[PDB]
Amino acid sequence: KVEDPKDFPSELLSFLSHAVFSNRTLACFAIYTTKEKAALLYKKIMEKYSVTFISRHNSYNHNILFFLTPHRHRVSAINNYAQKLCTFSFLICKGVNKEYLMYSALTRDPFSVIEESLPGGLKEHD
Amino acid sequence: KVEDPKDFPSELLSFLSHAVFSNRTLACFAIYTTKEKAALLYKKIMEKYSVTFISRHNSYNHNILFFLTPHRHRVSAINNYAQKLCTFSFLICKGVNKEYLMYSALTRDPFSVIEESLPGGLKEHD
Amino acid sequence: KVEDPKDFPSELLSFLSHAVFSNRTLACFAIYTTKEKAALLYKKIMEKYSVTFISRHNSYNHNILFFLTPHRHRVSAINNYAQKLCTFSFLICKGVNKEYLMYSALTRDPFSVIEESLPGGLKEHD
Amino acid sequence: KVEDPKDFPSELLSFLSHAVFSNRTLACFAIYTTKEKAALLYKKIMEKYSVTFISRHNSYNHNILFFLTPHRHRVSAINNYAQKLCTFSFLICKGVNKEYLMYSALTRDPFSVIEESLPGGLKEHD
Amino acid sequence: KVEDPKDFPSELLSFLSHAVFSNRTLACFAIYTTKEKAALLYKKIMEKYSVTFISRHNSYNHNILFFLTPHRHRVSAINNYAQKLCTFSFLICKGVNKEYLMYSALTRDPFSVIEESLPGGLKEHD
Amino acid sequence: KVEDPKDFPSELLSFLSHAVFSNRTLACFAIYTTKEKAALLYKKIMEKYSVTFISRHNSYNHNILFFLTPHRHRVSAINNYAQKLCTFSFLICKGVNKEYLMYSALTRDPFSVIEESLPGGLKEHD
Repeated sequence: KVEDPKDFPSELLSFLSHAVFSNRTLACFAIYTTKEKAALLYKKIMEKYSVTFISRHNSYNHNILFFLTPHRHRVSAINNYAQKLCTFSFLICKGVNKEYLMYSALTRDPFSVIEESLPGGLKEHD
Repeated sequence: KVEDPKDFPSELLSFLSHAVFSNRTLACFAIYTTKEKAALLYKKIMEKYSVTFISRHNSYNHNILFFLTPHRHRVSAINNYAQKLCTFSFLICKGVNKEYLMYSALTRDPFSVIEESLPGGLKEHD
Repeated sequence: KVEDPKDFPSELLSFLSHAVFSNRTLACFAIYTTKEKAALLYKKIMEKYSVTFISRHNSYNHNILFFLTPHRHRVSAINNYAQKLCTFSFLICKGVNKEYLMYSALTRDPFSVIEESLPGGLKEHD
Repeated sequence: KVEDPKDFPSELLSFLSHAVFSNRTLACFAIYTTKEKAALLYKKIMEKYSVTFISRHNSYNHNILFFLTPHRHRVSAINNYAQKLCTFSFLICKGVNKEYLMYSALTRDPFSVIEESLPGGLKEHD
Repeated sequence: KVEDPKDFPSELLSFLSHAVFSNRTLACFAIYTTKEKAALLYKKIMEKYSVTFISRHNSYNHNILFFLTPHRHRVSAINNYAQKLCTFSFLICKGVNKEYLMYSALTRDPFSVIEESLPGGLKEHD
Repeated sequence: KVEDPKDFPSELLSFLSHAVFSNRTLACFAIYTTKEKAALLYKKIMEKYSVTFISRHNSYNHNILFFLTPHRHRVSAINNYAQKLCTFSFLICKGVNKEYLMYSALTRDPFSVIEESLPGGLKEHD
């Protein structure tokens, strides 16, 4: 009933690349989508991209997925994969420029960890 | 029952390359075909060419696909791929010289967006 | 039951290179073979050689394939590819020196187009 | 009721790589998890990774799995596989730098072998 | 049960280079080997060396392969390729100095053509 | 259990260059290593260096590889290649100054041929 988000929460924008059409490849990504779709994508992305790390977070009654990949990918490729699997009410997929700061913000108010593939993520490792 | 189109709608022709046999490679393409075939090709092209962006549009009771690719391709290669997958009543595949102007025209009367891989496409990004 | 052709139809010979062992590379080729084998090779050659254009034609109860390639190849390489895929009752593979005149002759009595990857081929484009 | 382990037993730490996010690939791994989950993973990992060798060990009322693989893998890939199959109360997955010393320690107090795919493991072979 | 041949049939020796260790490169070669191995090598050599022409011949209950290549190769390189693919009871690989005379002899008693990539080979072309 | 050899067998030393660090390039080489590693290197070196000739020999419960190359190489380059592929218990790589005498000695007691790329090697050719 509320209009879907058109971007990530304002407080996270500095950490992201907004050049969604770029040919540049990255190894850290974030997805903003619904709670149900993020739960599904957590598992699918983990396997598809053989993630180094993935976490799922509460964000304003929606969810954010955050992940690191062992190989580099274009943001559009990640976006295309999400769309191959599901229809979405909304889906925002962006590269992450500031990996540690993004993950750290996602663990603290107003965000919180739902699940992650390594306890404590980037706060505790590498 | 109406004769199939032999080219893109006249108002879009300026935006396209008409040198369909060229060895030149491009990174933006358009396909004019039936509503049913364009729906199928939307998904197949998205994956095959790992598109930067793809959109599907209403056009005179048919559909136009518009897409950007992260690597360059010959127009004939795109044409060959469409034909590997399906038989068509009609299929017109051309390179796009004016990416932004083509996409913009396809969002406005007499054209309209059916679906796209990023909301607002080239009007909102890059 | 009739002896297989030992060359292309006499009326097409002027358009062809007969130096089948040449190291020279070309970008236009023709194949004379059976109706069944040409139907198969149409699809396989289209993909293998990423053809600029390909057409299949009726010729005296057999078929002729005509194609343009974006890269240059030796005639023997095309011949070897046909033979990797299938056994043939007969197969004649030659380079084409006169691309437009060959295609044009193949569209008119005593020849006719069965299928092609672009409507009207070289009569309508480049 | 006791807090789950947050790492391998202190006496084994020297043998392990702690760079869990590394892109480096290894061919020897260890997993610390519950007795029930290790029993299951023993069989699943054996098949999934076509292990050269696998052993399961008592460790402080939990279990350690130790395995060698014929191909190299990232530690995170092993971690992701465990998590695809099951939910865990705890799961610690690390690469092993000192294969022989790790296996040897796991056979002696305070550790003991429960089962292994070759009797005597690395003490008796290669 | 009969001792394998130690060279090509005596009547063909004049046509061959016997300097098997030479650094000189050639573009015509012959292989003497078993019927089974020659059948296999016919296909593999055709593709590996993108042959201008290849033929397989009956020779004293064995087979001879004869081929022309579009690029030059050392005889030892051809020999090494045969040996990469298969073990042989016997394999003799030599450069051919007299291309036309060798092919011609291989088509006539006591030799005969089994298969070739162009009907009539060097008797009918170039 | 016996200490690995620190050089080639004493009776072969006269045939070899001992200047392993030399910038001089040669076209004949020998490798002393284990039976298992020599079997593997036989195939890999044959292809890597497009050998004119290669042979593998029994030597005091180990193996010697002997090969001629069509291009010249530094001994250290050959040594580096062996080490790129495998770990070795021992590996001695030297240039050969006396090609024919080295090969001849390797065919006679106390040495013997295991396999070679041309029957009789340098005793029968060039």
